[PDB]
Amino acid sequence: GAMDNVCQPTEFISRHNIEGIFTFVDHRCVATVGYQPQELLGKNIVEFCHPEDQQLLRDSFQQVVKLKGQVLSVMFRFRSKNQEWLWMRTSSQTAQNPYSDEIETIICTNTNVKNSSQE
Repeated sequence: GAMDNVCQPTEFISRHNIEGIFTFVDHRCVATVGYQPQELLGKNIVEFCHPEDQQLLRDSFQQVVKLKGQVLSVMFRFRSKNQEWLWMRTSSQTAQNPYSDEIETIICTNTNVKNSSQE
């Protein structure tokens, strides 16, 4: 997988509903998880998330939505376009507008990241 949308990732801001269905995905997502924003949009964020970790992912969304605004931080394995468990940290918090009723989740790549276009 060698796209040419952006330079390198770090974290991509993807909005979604409580379910995790991406109501928005920042174009960094292609450099981050290979999946273009549209390749994520309408998709359940956790569907990519490792099963055993989806419970934690959804949990976060359940907390941000419960506390309406309060940000959540959860690390999960995002099966990216490379078909690899991309460990990420989510910054889930009720989106701004008009997706206020949604949840702005900033998926940031973990592990070592300096001059690598992956993670």
